[PDB]
Amino acid sequence: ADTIVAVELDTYPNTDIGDPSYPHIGIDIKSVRSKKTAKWNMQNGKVGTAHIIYNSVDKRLSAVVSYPNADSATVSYDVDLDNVLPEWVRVGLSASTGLYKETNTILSWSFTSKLKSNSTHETNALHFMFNQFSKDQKDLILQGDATTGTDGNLELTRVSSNGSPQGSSVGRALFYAPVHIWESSAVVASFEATFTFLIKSPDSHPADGIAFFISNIDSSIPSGSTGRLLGLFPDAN
Amino acid sequence: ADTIVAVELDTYPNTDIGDPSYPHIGIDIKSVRSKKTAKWNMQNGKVGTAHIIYNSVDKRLSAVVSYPNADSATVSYDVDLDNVLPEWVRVGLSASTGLYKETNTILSWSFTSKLKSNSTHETNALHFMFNQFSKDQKDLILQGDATTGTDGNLELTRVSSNGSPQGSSVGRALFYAPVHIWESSAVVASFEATFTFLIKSPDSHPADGIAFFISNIDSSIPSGSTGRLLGLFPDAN
Amino acid sequence: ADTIVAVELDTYPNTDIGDPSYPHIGIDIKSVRSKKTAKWNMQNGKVGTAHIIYNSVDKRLSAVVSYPNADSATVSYDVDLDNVLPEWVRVGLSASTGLYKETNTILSWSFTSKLKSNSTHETNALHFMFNQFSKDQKDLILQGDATTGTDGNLELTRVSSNGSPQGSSVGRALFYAPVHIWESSAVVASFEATFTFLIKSPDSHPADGIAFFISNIDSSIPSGSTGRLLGLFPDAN
Amino acid sequence: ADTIVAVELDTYPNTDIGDPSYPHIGIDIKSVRSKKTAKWNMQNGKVGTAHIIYNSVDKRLSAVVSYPNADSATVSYDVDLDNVLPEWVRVGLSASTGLYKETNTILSWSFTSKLKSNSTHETNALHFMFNQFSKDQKDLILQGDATTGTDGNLELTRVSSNGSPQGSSVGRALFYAPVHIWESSAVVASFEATFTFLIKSPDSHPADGIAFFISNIDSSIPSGSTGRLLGLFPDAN
Ligand SMILES: [Ca+2]
Ligand SMILES: [Ca+2]
Ligand SMILES: [Ca+2]
Ligand SMILES: [Ca+2]
Ligand SMILES: [Mn+2]
Ligand SMILES: [Mn+2]
Ligand SMILES: [Mn+2]
Ligand SMILES: [Mn+2]
Repeated sequence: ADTIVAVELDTYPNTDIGDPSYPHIGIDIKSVRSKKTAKWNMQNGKVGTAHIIYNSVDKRLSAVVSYPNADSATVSYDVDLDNVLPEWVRVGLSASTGLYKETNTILSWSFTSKLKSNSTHETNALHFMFNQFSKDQKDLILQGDATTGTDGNLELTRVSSNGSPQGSSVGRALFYAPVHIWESSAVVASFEATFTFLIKSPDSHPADGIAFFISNIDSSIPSGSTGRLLGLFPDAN
Repeated sequence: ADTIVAVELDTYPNTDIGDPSYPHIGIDIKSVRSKKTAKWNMQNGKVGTAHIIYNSVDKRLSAVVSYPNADSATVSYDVDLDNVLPEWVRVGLSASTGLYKETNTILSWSFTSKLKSNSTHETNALHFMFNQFSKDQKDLILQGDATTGTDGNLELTRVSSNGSPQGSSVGRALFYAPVHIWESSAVVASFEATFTFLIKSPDSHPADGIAFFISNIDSSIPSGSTGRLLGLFPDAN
Repeated sequence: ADTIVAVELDTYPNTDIGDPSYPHIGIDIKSVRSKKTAKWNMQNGKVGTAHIIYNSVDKRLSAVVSYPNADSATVSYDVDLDNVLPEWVRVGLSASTGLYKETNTILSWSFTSKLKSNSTHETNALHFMFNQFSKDQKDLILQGDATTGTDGNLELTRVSSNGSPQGSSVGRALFYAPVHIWESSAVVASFEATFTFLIKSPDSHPADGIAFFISNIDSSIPSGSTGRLLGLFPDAN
Repeated sequence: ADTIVAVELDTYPNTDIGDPSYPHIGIDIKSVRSKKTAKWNMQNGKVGTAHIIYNSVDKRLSAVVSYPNADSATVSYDVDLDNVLPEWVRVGLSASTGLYKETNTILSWSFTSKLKSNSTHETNALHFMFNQFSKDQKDLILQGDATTGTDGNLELTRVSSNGSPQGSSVGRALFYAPVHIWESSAVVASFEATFTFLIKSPDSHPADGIAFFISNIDSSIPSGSTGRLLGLFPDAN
């Protein structure tokens, strides 16, 4: 039902469904089986940063993930989003845990989209930036186990009182306002997203990951999408 | 019921309710009877621009209106918005006509709000800019007679096929996402709004005006607020 | 001597040096002989808009040129600017006339460059926007025949009192501050430029064109670069 | 000679020249004897943040300084900068030490100035943001003992190898490009500056302070302005 385009930070290798045998970043177009992936040297307990960029002229979705003092990981995929997504969409973050677990903490999130028309100086834009989340964040649609306010952070999946991450959890956060990514008179459409995250697990095998995604405006968590499905897909096809 | 703070571009002098005897700009705090006004040399048929600014440190709401090749008009009022408005609000534009009429056309509208916390680099922001409006503008809540899409403009009040403005009309447009204007750890909160408009009337006496306003999130047009009430107030108290 | 990367809006076809036989837009890397070009339906006397974009992840320089009510023209070229340009550069606009002529008027110009480091939230940026130019524009380095202030515009090449464009003219405008386009710890570097122009000629054959360019910081107009050389190259190799 | 407007973070009370008997923030208009001050609970060794704002409509220069987990300090002063400063100015940071000392480390610095003209959509802007400084920062004019690059920070005054601050030191950093703060057709001019700093001293009595300042473009450090004069004034009048 839902149309999903996402950049996944996959912490657990499910080789039975196409994941490489190591943590990786990937670009998912309507399927959890990434169209392209790159090895990611994930660091348990460290704050990392992900940057996602795209523009309608080049038609290439690219993402870069890094941690301080370390080399980055990058992945790119040629795709025309006009042919995949509706004209109006919502953007958000999703995460899940299953048998294995980890905290999926978001410390900041910014997004900027621009539509440049052929009229002189005619440019439409939307920009939001969160460097702190409140208990009652009215401009976010929280789904599943996601909550905001703990230490000013956004916890996508369940975490107990003692800070311990729970398994079989799924949660998403979408920006309240729909986003216009295509318009008939637009000559250039582009967006850039950045978010900082903290994945921590008491185990040697963290799971399952975090994903930045773009979807139809009325998207909701598919049934049974905990674990390897990242709260984004109904199955592994 | 609704809590309204607005900057009015009042084209018709209703001296019976406190308006000066000439077109004027004014600052309205919960009442159509402006707390402060300034003479405005309105130009029928010309595109004008209004700028509104405010910050929590100075606690002064100021507005400047101008037309190309002409001197500007300015008005300021000392007011602490924390004591007038809720923590979360919606921002919008409103206009009305009555026995007398005019077109209340909006050609562009931008808004920027910022909340700077005491945490290092911790800043929250929201910014939107419309230089063109579509027939289906999903990020705007249109109320009353307001419509978008005609020539790429936002028509706040009714205009016939031949471009002729109708009387007894009222319409408003609010940005979809609520806006956070106060937070317990914020050291500075501020906003700036800019919109360009075209007020045109076939008559020597245009009415009634356009207003930029901030209100509780669930604000709706009060009954009988056409004409002198600008689609904002239930009465003239 | 100078290192030049430029996007040319070439109004005169010099087929003897590789130009296609029609006005065109092209990407020039250290040579006036464009690495790639696209047909451009230039409109004499109309205000057009050019958009240029690039990022270090995709390594693709793309440009889009359009006029109101018309289809756009686009050109892209895969090039790693890190391998062509120095770490610090200046950005500017250049234009020329020769035997044939045209006005090379710039009405607005904006530029944004960003360097995102691997440190958390660590981002460096520079942004400038001119929608009007003054007689004494201290933040611009004017070279050759370029002047600012006439009607608030930037005239890159000589125009007489009666508004008539002169031949054999060359002029450039560079932003005063050097721009940092590469840094050892940067994970993503990108820039976007936009400018609106008005090319008008009394003749059926306008020449020679306008170009947005990036160069070493101490770049100056090469001798004899009027005409087909666009004020950028010392010869046609 | 120089014309100086500055916001001082004064760490040492020189009661003989008008300082209150405690660390304080103040607004200086052409004299080190602040026109207005406010008590500042300075924290040795902690990273603080200063915000400075001003607009031509309200004509009020305000500043807010804070540290994480602490209440802020604010100071405001009504002053028309058009009557004090030239049309073109440079903005910068200055610091000094004398008999007593402290490190005057700047970790980030951002600035935004806007000039809104009466022409439709006509707005000029300049914005820069440094979250990291390089050894060779070509867009900064360093004066005196100021250096960049150590740990990616800007050290305004001398610090030895072991990180120990030196006395009798003075240094300033100005942004390379001049800034336009007034224009004949501007209806609103405004600026906002933010910088984070780390003042650390091995002594119970740190000195002398840091100041954000605006000056004529060719401003240089006055002779003998170490110590209480903050590298800004030639004497204490
Ligand atoms: Ca997986
Ligand atoms: Ca009235
Ligand atoms: Ca040519
Ligand atoms: Ca002192
Ligand atoms: Mn995967
Ligand atoms: Mn009134
Ligand atoms: Mn050519
Ligand atoms: Mn003092």
